[PDB]
Formats: sequence, C-alpha cells, structure tokens
Amino acid sequence: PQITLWKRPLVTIKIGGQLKEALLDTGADDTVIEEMSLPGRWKPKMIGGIGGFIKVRQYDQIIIEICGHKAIGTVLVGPTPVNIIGRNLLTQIGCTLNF
Amino acid sequence: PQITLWKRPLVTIKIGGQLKEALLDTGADDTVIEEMSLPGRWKPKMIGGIGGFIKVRQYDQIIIEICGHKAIGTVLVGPTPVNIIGRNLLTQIGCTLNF
Ligand SMILES: O=C(CC(c1ccc(F)cc1)c1ccc(F)cc1)Nc1cccc(F)c1CC[C@H]1CNCCN1S(=O)(=O)c1ccccc1
Ligand SMILES: [Cl-]
Ligand SMILES: [Cl-]
Ligand SMILES: [Cl-]
Ligand SMILES: [Cl-]
Repeated sequence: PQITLWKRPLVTIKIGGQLKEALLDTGADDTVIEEMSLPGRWKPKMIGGIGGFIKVRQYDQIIIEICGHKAIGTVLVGPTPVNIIGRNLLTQIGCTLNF
Repeated sequence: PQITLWKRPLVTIKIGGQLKEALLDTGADDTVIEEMSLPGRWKPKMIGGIGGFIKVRQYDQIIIEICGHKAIGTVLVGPTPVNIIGRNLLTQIGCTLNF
C-alpha cells in the first residue's frame, strides 16, 4: 500500500499469534515492542532515543507479520512508548519513502 | 525521489539560513532541531519517547527546505541527539511510505 503521514502510520502486526498495533518508523534503526513473551535466548542491547538510552532484550529470527507482509528478524523488547517497526523490518517488507 | 531504508534516511535541510543534516522520521509527530536561533515568539513544550522526555522551544510558521522542497510549519528546538524531520513537515513535501 501507499501510506500518507497526516496521521500516525499505525498498522496491525502479528507476533506470537497475537495481533498488535505498531508504528512504521523510518527514524528507528531497529524494531522495539512492549513487554511480551518471546521464544529462545535473548542478548543485551542499548538503544538511544530522544530522551536518552534504554536497555532492551534482543531476540533473533522472530516471525512477525506487518500489515500482512511476512518477516523474520530481530525484535527488541523493552520500555517503549508504542510498538515500533524500525528499518531492519521495513527493509524486509520492501518499504520505501517517496516524494 | 525514492529512498530505501538500508541506512538512516539522512537529508540536507536549510533552516534559518543554516544547512543541517536531518533524519526523515515517520515515527515522529513533530520536527525537532538541535539548539539554534529562530525568529519570532516561542512557547515551552516537552517531547518524549524512548529514553524519556526533553524540554524544547516551540516556534511556529518556520520555513524549511528539505531536498529542494519548501515546507512551512512548527519546529521544536532543543537538546535532541539528531535533527528530526517529523510528520508535520513530511506531509508538506508529499512524502509517503510504500510497500
Ligand atoms: O535508531 C535509533 C537511533 C537514532 C535516533 C533517532 C531519533 C532520536 F530521537 C534519537 C536517536 C539515531 C542516533 C544517532 C544519530 F546520529 C542518528 C540517529 N533509535 C532507535 C532504535 C530502535 C528503535 C527506536 F525506536 C529508536 C528510537 C527512534 C526515535 C525516532 N523515531 C520516533 C521514535 N523515536 S523516539 O526517540 O521515541 C522519539 C519520539 C518523539 C520524537 C522524536 C523521537
Ligand atoms: Cl494493518
Ligand atoms: Cl533483522
Ligand atoms: Cl506544523
Ligand atoms: Cl496527500
């Protein structure tokens, strides 16, 4: 699809068999989701935002659907204000910025 | 143009007679620029997200040139780690997400 930016580009994602809302964010290097249970081992990661740095849990090769487009990749879990789909997954679904 | 998301979508902008590098950020509602002088009245505002909040100065009706496209809108000025072009100005240059 083609998504304008007059409102937040919020889309439905499916992760761990559950539907959630997430923001398509070109300004985010990685994907970060609110607290949830994910399988496997996690690795430590620090991400920086507008107000400073936060610690998150990094899970790899996680299956996730974004607006019905299938992706498998790195998902970070931590104290994020909203679920954010960053460039790591936007590139997987072939998302581009156009003007 | 068509901007892919393999790397950070950094562009050159012209604001208040200065050239700056800024990130095209669909996840940001507002445009936030590092400390600089802007003309006119301003009001304080708090903006937040990953890492918490920061205090900024809100200037209205500011002209910005993004990739040669002229846009007018509110610009927040404060201690941001990166200059951000948010949705309030991305809509003005007719920027869309496509996949
Ligand atoms: O990719 C990064 C680092 C990045 C950055 C971007 C913006 C920013 F404000 C702070 C850092 C960066 C760092 C240094 C540099 F020179 C160029 C870019 N961050 C990261 C990684 C995974 C996930 C993730 F969410 C984030 C944060 C994304 C940002 C920007 N898009 C909106 C959501 N946020 S926010 O800080 O919450 C925010 C909220 C309201 C207004 C403005 C920013
Ligand atoms: Cl959707
Ligand atoms: Cl990934
Ligand atoms: Cl505005
Ligand atoms: Cl439009």
